[PDB]
Amino acid sequence: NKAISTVEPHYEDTAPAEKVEPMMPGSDKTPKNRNEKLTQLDKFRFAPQGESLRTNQGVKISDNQNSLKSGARGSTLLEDFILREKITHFDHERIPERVVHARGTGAHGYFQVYESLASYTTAEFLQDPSVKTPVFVRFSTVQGSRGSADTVRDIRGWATKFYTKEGTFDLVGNNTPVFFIQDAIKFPDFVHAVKPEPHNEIPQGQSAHDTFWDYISLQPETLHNVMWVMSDRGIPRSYRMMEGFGIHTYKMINAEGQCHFIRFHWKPVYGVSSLIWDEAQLLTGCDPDFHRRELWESIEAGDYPEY
Amino acid sequence: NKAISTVEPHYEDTAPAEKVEPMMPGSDKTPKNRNEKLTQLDKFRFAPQGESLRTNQGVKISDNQNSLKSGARGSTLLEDFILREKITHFDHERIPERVVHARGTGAHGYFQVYESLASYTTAEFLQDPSVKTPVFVRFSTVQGSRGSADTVRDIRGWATKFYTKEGTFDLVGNNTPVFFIQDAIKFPDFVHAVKPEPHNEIPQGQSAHDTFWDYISLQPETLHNVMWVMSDRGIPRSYRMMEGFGIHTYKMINAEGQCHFIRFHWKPVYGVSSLIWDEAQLLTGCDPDFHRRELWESIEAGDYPEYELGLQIIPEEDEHKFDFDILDPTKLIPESLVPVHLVGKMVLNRNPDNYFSETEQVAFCPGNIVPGIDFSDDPLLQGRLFSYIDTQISRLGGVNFHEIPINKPICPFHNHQRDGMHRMSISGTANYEPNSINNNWPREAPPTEGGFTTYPQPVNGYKSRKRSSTFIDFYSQPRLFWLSQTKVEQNHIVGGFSFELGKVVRPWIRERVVNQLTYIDHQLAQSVADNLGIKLSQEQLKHPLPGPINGLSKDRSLSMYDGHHQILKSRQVAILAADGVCGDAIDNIMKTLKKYGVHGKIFAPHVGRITSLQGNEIEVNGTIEGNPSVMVDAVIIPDGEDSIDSLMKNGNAKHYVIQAFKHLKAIGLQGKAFKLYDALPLPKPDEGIVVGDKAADLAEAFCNVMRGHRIWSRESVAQEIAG
Amino acid sequence: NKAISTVEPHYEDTAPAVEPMMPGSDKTPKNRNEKLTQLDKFRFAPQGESLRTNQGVKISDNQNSLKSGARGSTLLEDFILREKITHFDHERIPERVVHARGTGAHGYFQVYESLASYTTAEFLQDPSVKTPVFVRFSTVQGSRGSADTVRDIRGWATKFYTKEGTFDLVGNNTPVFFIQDAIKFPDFVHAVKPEPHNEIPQGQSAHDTFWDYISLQPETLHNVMWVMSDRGIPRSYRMMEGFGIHTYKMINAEGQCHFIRFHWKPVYGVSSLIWDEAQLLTGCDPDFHRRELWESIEAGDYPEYELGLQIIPEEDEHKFDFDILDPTKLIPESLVPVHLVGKMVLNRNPDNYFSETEQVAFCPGNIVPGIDFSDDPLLQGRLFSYIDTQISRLGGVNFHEIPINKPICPFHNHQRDGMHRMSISGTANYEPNSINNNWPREAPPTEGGFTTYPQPVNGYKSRKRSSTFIDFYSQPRLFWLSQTKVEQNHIVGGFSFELGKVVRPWIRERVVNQLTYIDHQLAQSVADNLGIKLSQEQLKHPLPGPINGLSKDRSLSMYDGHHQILKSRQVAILAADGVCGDAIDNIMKTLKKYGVHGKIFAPHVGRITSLQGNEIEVNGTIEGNPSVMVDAVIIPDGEDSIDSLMKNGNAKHYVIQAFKHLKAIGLQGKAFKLYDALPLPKPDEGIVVGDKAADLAEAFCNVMRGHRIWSRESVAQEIAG
Amino acid sequence: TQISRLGGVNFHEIPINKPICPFHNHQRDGMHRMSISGTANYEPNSINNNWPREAPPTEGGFTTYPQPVNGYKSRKRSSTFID
Amino acid sequence: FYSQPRLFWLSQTKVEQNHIVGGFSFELGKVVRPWIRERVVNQLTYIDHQLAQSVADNLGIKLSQEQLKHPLPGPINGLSKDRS
Ligand code: HEM
Ligand code: HEM
Ligand code: HEM
Repeated sequence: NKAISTVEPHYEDTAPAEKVEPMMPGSDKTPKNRNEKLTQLDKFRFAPQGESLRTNQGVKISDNQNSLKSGARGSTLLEDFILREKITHFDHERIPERVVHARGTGAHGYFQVYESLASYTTAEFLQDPSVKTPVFVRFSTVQGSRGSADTVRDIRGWATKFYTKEGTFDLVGNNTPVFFIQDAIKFPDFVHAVKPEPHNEIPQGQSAHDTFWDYISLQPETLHNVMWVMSDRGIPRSYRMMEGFGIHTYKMINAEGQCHFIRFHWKPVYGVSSLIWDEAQLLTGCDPDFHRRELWESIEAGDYPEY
Repeated sequence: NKAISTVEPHYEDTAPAEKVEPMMPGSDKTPKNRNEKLTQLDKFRFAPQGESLRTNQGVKISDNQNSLKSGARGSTLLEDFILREKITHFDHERIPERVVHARGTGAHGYFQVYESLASYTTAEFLQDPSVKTPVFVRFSTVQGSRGSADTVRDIRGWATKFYTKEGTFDLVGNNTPVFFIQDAIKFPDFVHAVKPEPHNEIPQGQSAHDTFWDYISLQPETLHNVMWVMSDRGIPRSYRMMEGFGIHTYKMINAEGQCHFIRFHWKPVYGVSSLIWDEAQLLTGCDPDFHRRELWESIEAGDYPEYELGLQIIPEEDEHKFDFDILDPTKLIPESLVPVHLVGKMVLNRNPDNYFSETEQVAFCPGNIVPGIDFSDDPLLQGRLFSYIDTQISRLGGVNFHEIPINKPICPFHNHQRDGMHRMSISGTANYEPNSINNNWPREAPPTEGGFTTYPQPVNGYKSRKRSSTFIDFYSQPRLFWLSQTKVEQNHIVGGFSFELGKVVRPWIRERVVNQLTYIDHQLAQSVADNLGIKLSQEQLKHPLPGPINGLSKDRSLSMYDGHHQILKSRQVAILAADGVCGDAIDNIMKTLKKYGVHGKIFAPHVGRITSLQGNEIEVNGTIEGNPSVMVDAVIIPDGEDSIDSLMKNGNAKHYVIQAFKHLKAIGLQGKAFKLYDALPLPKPDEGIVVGDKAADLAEAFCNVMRGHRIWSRESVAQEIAG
Repeated sequence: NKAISTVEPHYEDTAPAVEPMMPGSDKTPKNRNEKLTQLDKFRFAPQGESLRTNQGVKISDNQNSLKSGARGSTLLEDFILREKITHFDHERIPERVVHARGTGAHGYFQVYESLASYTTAEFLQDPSVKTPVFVRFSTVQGSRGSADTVRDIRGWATKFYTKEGTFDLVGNNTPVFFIQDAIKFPDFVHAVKPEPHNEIPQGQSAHDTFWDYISLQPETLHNVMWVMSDRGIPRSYRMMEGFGIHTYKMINAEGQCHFIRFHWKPVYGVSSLIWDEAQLLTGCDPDFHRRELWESIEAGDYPEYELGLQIIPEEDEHKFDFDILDPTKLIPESLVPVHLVGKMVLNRNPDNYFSETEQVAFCPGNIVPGIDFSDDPLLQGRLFSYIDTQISRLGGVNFHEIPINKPICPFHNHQRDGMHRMSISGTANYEPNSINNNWPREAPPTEGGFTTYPQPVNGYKSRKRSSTFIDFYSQPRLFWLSQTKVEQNHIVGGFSFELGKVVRPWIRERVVNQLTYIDHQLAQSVADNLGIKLSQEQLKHPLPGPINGLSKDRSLSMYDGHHQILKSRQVAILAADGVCGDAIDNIMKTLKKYGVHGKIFAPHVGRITSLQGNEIEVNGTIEGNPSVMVDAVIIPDGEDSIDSLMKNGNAKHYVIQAFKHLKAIGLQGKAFKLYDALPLPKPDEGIVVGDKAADLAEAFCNVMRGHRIWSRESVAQEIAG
Repeated sequence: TQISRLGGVNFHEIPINKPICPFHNHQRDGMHRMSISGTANYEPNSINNNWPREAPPTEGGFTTYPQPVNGYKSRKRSSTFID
Repeated sequence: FYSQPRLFWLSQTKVEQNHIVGGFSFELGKVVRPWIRERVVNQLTYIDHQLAQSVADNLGIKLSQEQLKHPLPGPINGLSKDRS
């Protein structure tokens, strides 16, 4: 019988004969969407088709269903290096989540300047419109851990990694033009206040708790961005439909050595739109992955985020 | 200048000088609940009252508001060591989450044995009823990451650490009596399949996706535990209202060397109660911390989680007398065959002071046994014994995690082990055995002196990788489970399969799962097929069904609602009121509810106080907006002309009643409040709708209705209601 | 049956029916301090205790894995075995990236009189307070298994556990460093560390990449001169000086800033090995300095040092011919004298090397109120580095909860979590809060809250070496000119031996070229040793002038400028069976009268028999304790002893070697026969010959006061030993 | 031991440690994951037709030789070792 | 601390202003300690008087005459609201 076969090594095909479309790796769905960075990554990709299942040392595995035992009903033997390698790796899959912005989602793309900005900066990636500068973007919330829901009321992070010829440039901004605090020495204090409270780790994904508003009430410098996050800016409809801001003033230095003060903005081509609070709360219940899913499906459908 | 003063060193008071209750550390709210483990933890606690803010080196900080800069408007200097120490620590706060059961909640308590079990085991913590064994317990889901929601559809994990005098005993279980797979080597496969998918990490806290069901349809050993989690068992109302199971067969050894096969159980004193799926999902939206908050507040309210420890006890010679292998962890032992003997009680009565120090860092492992208990040849259990110590090497930073205060035993623990990261103990004697330079101390302990010995089980066979033929039985117990369910319980099972499969994109996976169901029961298979648009073939409804199990076709204990009790105490009730409410009715409703250990919470259109028609002020627990009906077990609306009319202009308030209705809950209406029920497209009051005018008498009959848990007979008409 | 029992559980006593080195709690429990008392809670006493797993479960059989039969397969269910091996597998943590090789001890510090005039620091306020310390001494290049007596800078880190904070004085045994700006530190270290292809050489700067970097970075030459000198090979950590190097600030209660440089001056004098001797010692006792310090604490010859300060008023910062903020410059004690302000005693060895010495964490950013930083660009980069390194070395940001690292004063703040969090907090984790009335609270400066001295800051954001830093040869020249002639020779010896092991000849010529800018005699001597012809232009390179009218400074010379203490030194007494017993007694009693330790080395261990028939306990064999491990050698009379030693190549070689290492050798009676039979020149001032043992030993002790017979060095180079 | 010495369970991806033959399986993640996987991470699977696949022993899939095992679970030194 | 919050508030449409009011009221309605809600509402009287009143209404907080007369910040370089 074939019930016996399911607990024996599986040497035969499992896909059905015949062989609306599911989310899949970007390599399977958009292999023609290319840039230099993606090409650099190709050499770390696998093609398992036809390949034998192996240990990390390259050793072919004949039986992925059973530990090695003293007989078919016996005690598991310490000499099952295959079991122990398989379980060891699994036991250590996890790495720490980001201390803020733990919950996030990412995509590849490219950046082009419109025309040389040589009047303001020598930055290579801002000189030649013909350059296709690879980017990778991670959108995120702020307060919640990596399993928390997408459509919470929160600031959204927006981090863009520009892989330029003269260096990697990161623009690590948010979806509002200001921040809560003025000096970095207060960041742990502010983060601790907004995070789940230390005794019980409640609440997840929400600033609606005593310690956050205790801090606000005692630190009025926070009122401006609080205004922002209590608006509907704090519940965007999609990462494709929010603005982005470096928040800080930087400096651009041109080839003459003239400095301009500069502030970075992203303006979405698909506009700026938000949920309403009740719908945003209900979405955390029925699709905690909504923004992550939306971005992934939008790219798969050719509704490419453009900013 | 008061705006300026906020950004300057704060040397003055901040609390309001007067100096209902917020949740708090357990030391603040229940200091009188004590045990030996908690006392041990006291040496690591702090009382900052009156203390200077300092660096980790003990240097007093004068100005916690500003970095050190070249001027008030300059660049930050590298020499600001206070800044960097503060930000460094912050930057490295997070440690890896558990690889499974990442989302969890813990509590302290104690266990007591009812009377010595010395006839069955030498286990110290089971020999003396006068002892109070400290415990720590972590409840958890399985699939979600640490920030995922509580009331998902998932197995619940249940880990109890017994701090015994002869060692720390870890009982590491779940809330269903079986597991999905038979051999440890499949565990990463099964977990990878249920976890979010690796390309996009979707979905969170949900088995309703392709890879999980794909694995299921190809590994029919999983069908029994899938049945449990598709049932309402997969959505418990409370960690206090769920059953617990060690799952595996263990051995107990008594002082004469006789061996009994055992299985561990927890039976809740507060009964076994579940949510219904629609309610659970909505609850992930409006309180993702529901279970965790509920456990924390029940302990602060003195509704202490209580559970009885049970043992099924099989003498060694009855091992092969069953119609399944008791070494098979996909099989349960029917309670009608082998009764659960209640041998003790555990009470969780004290919350942690710091969730990370205690709940995040605690480490359980099934390997952590004590003399008197031993392992069986359960091939899942055997592989478990390796993983828990291994995983903790990176989760908790090395091999010294037993020195983290919550993990410390409360008995001595001398050995020759040394070093490792974050070594806290200081050893000044010989680090090898045997030694003569310290007269070979610490010394091996003979068995008659309580030294651990393995029971000399016979071992015969050939080295092999092969599933035991006594294990090839994937369908008999899924059928036993299904036949044991009431019809309402079977419908929720069918609903679980249908909702989950409906999110599976690849049709052939759905087809193959339904196919598996045709080997468990034909009604089950057919009903799931219809919800999925699958026409079953004639041959599939001809698929042979498994026979009975040691004379059993069903087992009442397998059914939640026909087989276990519902308890009123600890439940929550929303009292819907606005300004102008009858003050007397609120008084008498609140008092009647509490007479039965039921908590009434007033929800109004605003927080603070509402004024009664008598002109008295009533403290409000929260807004109706903020506390929707899925958060309570039942709803009551008192009288008051101006309160009822306010609520009839409130879509939230009206939806409260429609939703509570659709979720089969008790609804109590006093006086004019019935005009609010009449205006909704809800039918004539059923047996779970209670109307009257005397508020005390109404509250009494209401409480009596809430004893049914849910109004199941209402399930059919609630399907048409638009909410 | 008895062989059978050795592989069965051990339930019975194994203890049997001068002394070894032991943990401090065993050997000096009466020497205590506040920090040692704090550590007691973490100490264990397994006497009478069962062997147990880490979870508290007693173990019955620590001899066997759980198997499928006595001859079977080991079972995965053996959790006892797997927990034991697992802990073993993860014992090792990363070694320090520099100063990996080190040794630690507890003690205390006392200020002589309040320094309130210059600083508010609490541990410098009250002469009656005993402030606990922990000190780690180290070399710099080698990894943790490398040898003690290499040629290297020595690190010197003192953790003061004060009532208002833990203060770390992280210094070296020389007053300058090799580089000026922290950014160069990884370049310099990579150059000195073993070369990256072959990881050769261990514990030596004598290789191409180090001298390559020296040759391109003349700022390094000052400290190179120190390490090429005999300062690079201290006799003992008890007998070197110590320096914080950087200029720090000291703030008093008025807010007045004094510039400050820290010093340790050893009570036991400043003494060094000689190169050939040092190198041999890495061979026969790679733990020499650790053992000697451990044993000096157990002997009672407790390490003692006086803390010194050079004190410079703020308005004098720019009055020197060098930047006091330049870490390659020292402040000559002839210009700015060192005021001795307090005393450190090291009086307790640890119980567990790993728990205490290995895990201790120092950082120069660990200051306390009353002290502040200067703009020394080396020191500024150091402040970042120490905390950051400890993140991976000690596994996270809670290393301060490791018991050796804990302050003894309170340490409340709002920090939380991190790996292996010991503390359990229950109050508000953010400031400002009201839910806990904002405790813990900021402390006003007048209450001890740390504040930074408001130094002015004027300039432009730039990457530039200060022009006042560009002086590379004047202090090397001053240090050269301050050495005695024997010390200059050993400097020349240091450079020539090291450059001798450089393969690429252009590196050696480039270093010699640098030397021609310091002193022409030095360059010429090194060049001759390396077969290098110096051009005439090189011989004529211009030499720097005096520094604030100074061309020598006596304090820069070990032997002309510092004292040599007889107390605590070690003397080998060579003797076999048949030795004169009264001679030994008389030598011993005399040595002891001056605090010197006599060690009997014999051809076998146990006891030897004297010609008077008495038994004498032996300290070790001659072959096991060669002459490089002692300060001097004495040979008592006794016909059978002498005859035994003359048949012993090692015993004969013991005398030849000690001679060549310029050490005092005492010979009683027939013992001179042994010296006379050897290929040695006639006795000199350091060969004490006598017939009376007591007399001979008194004279022998007097010769030891000189440390070495420097005048012997010329003929020593012709000795075949 | 190598989990802490080499920083986690992907030390096989450090170049000197890499094998020179293929090595597909369903392991994933862990600290410093270099390789980028894009197929099903569980076995059995149907969405990628169960590749990578177990290999029959006659194809070179590892197998333990079926040595007989007979004894009692016990911690004991074999008498034949006592020499 | 208040000019830019006020500038943000006055640049919002009426709907957007109501949603901002809902944000504070919903969030502050899960705050258990009453003095925290009252202090937050007290900060809002330095931003806009209506905003403070609408939110204090939803929290059962009676504003005082002293509070309802709290000074409001002036325009920002002539600007009182910005469409962006
Ligand atoms: C100007 C306001 C700030 C903005 C807009 C901002 C933005 C972000 C964003 C978007 C991320 C997530 C990057 C990712 O996807 O991986 C992030 C991470 C982080 N930020 Fe901030 N941040 C700000 C302020 C701060 C401050 C003051 C600190 C503390 C000094 C801080 C520390 C961090 C840390 C530690 C992370 C985690 C980085 C990682 O693990 O990779 N940020 N920030
Ligand atoms: C009998 C079926 C099993 C049950 C009932 C069970 C139960 C649990 C529970 C309750 C936890 C969470 C404990 C806590 O921290 O609160 C847990 C964690 C874990 N289990 Fe299982 N498990 C089972 C099977 C397995 C298997 C087969 C493996 C793999 C060998 C495994 C590996 C793990 C690991 C690695 C953890 C995380 C431990 C940690 O991080 O501390 N379990 N299990
Ligand atoms: C005046 C120059 C310096 C002196 C006197 C000095 C002294 C020392 C000493 C004595 C130690 C060993 C401490 C112990 O026993 O644990 C040490 C360690 C160390 N130093 Fe330096 N150092 C100097 C310059 C530097 C610089 C420029 C850096 C790099 C910025 C640096 C980085 C380190 C590091 C990373 C350690 C290892 C710390 C640890 O692992 O605990 N130091 N230093």
